[PDB]
Amino acid sequence: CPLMVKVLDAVRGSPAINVAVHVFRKAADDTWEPFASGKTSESGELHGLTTEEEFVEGIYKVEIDTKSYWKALGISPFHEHAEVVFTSNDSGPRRYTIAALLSPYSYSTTAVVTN
Amino acid sequence: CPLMVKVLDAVRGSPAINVAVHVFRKAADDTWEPFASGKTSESGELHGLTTEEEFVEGIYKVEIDTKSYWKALGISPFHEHAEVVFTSNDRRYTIAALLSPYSYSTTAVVTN
Amino acid sequence: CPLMVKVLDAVRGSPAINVAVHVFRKAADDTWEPFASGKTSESGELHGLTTEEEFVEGIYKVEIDTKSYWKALGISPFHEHAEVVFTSNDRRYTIAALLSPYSYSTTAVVTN
Amino acid sequence: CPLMVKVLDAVRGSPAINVAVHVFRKAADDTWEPFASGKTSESGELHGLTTEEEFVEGIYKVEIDTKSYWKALGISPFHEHAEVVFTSNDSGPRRYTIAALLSPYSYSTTAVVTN
Ligand SMILES: Cc1ccc(C(=O)c2cc(O)c(O)c([N+](=O)[O-])c2)cc1
Ligand SMILES: Cc1ccc(C(=O)c2cc(O)c(O)c([N+](=O)[O-])c2)cc1
Repeated sequence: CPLMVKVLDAVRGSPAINVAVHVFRKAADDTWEPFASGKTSESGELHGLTTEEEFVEGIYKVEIDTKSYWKALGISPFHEHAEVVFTSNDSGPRRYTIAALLSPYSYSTTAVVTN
Repeated sequence: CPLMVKVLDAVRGSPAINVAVHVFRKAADDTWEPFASGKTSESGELHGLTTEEEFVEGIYKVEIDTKSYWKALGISPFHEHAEVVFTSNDRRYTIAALLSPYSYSTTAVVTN
Repeated sequence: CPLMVKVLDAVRGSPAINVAVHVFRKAADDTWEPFASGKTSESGELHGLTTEEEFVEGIYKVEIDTKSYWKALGISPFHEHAEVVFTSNDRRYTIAALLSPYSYSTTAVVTN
Repeated sequence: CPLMVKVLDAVRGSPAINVAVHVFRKAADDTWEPFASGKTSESGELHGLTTEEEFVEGIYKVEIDTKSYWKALGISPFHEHAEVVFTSNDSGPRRYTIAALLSPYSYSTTAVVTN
C-alpha cells in the first residue's frame, strides 16, 4: 500500500485508536469524491487504504475526524477535523505516511515520503 | 477584530510574510461561502479580517495558501494549503500556523 | 529586550500563564551559569528577561518549567521541562513553546 | 527494548537518518551520566538503546544532535540540539517511543507510551 495514516494523542501520550479517516480525490468537476476510509488500529495506524494500481497522481484530501475522538474522551476540542491536502507525484517508487499529532486545540501533520 | 491569523516559517525562523489567507463560512445549504481574505503582514499577522458583528455563530474554514509561499522561496512543498475548520459557539480567536515544507502545525488561542 | 519567551497551552487553547522560565549562559569553564528568570504573564509572554548590553554572544539555555504548569492543572505530564539551547552569533529572539501533556514544540522567531 | 527514539525531517519529508542520539541518567550527585547512545537508522529509528533490566525508574535525558544533522544538509539551524527530559515510571509493562520532528528553527517531541 502506497498510503499510510498514523494518528497520535498528545494528551494521553498514546496512539489515537479508533479514529475515523476519510480519503478523497479531486475530481475533474473540482469536487471531492470519496476514495477510501477506515479507522486507526491499536497502534494508531491505518493500513490498506488503497493500492499502487489505484493511487494515481492527483490531488488528495485526508480528513481525520479529530472532533469525534476528543468527544469520546470528554475533552472539548477546537477543530472539526484535521485535513491534509496534497498532490501525489510518481517519481521513482514512493510510499506516503501521513502522520498527525493531536491536541484538543492544536494539531500537526507531517508527510514521511520514502522509497 | 475577533479573528486574527498568524503564520510563522520554521525553516527561516521568521514570520511568514505575504501569505494569502481565505476564510469561508458554511451556509445553510452546506456550501462554503467566501467570508473574508487577506495577506499576512511583515509580522506574520493578518488583522482586520472581520468584525464582532459579522463574525456570527457558524462553521468556519481558514485556508492558508502555504504552497504559493514555499514555491516563492524555491521549495516544492507537500501540502496544497493548511486548513483550520472550527465551529464558533459564542471572544478573540488567534489561529496560528507554523510551516515547514513537509509539515505544518496549527493552534487556536481563544481569549476573552 | 532582545529575548522574549511565549508559552501556549494546546489543551485549553490559551496562553500558559505563570509558567516559570529560567535562562542560563554557558561560562568559560563550560558550566551553565544562571542568567535571568521570570514568569509568563496573562498573555503567555515573558518580557524584560535581559537587555541588549547583557545579552552578549554565547550559548544560552532557556528552561521552561512545564511540569509544574501541568501539575497545577491536575495533569501528570511526561516531560520535566521544555529546553531550548542555542548559540547567539550576533536582533530580537522570540522563543515560543506550545505545550501538551506528552508533547511540546518550540520555535525561534528571529527578527531585526 | 523499553526505549525507542524516532527522528523525522520536516524539510525533506523523510526519516532523519544518521542522527546521533545520547541518553543520560540523572545520578545521585545530580549530574547527567551517559547511559546509552547510537545513530538513527534509514527508517529514522534507533532501537536497542537499553534493556528492561537496565532501564529502571529514574530521570532520563535524551539528547538529539540536530545541529550536526542540519549542518550536514547545508541548512543553518537554531538549536544546538533537542533534549527530552522525563521521569520513567514502572506501572504495568511500558514501552516508550520518543519521537522528534525536526525543522531548522523548530522542533517538536512527543512520547508514545504503550503496554
Ligand atoms: C506531526 C507529527 C509529529 C510527530 C509524530 C510522531 O510522534 C511519530 C511517532 C511515530 O512512532 C512514527 O512512526 C511517526 N511517523 O513515522 O510519522 C511519527 C507524528 C506526527
Ligand atoms: C502551531 C504553532 C506553534 C507555535 C507557534 C509560535 O511559535 C507562535 C509564535 C508567536 O510569536 C506567537 O505570537 C504565537 N501566538 O500568538 O500564538 C505563536 C505558532 C503556531
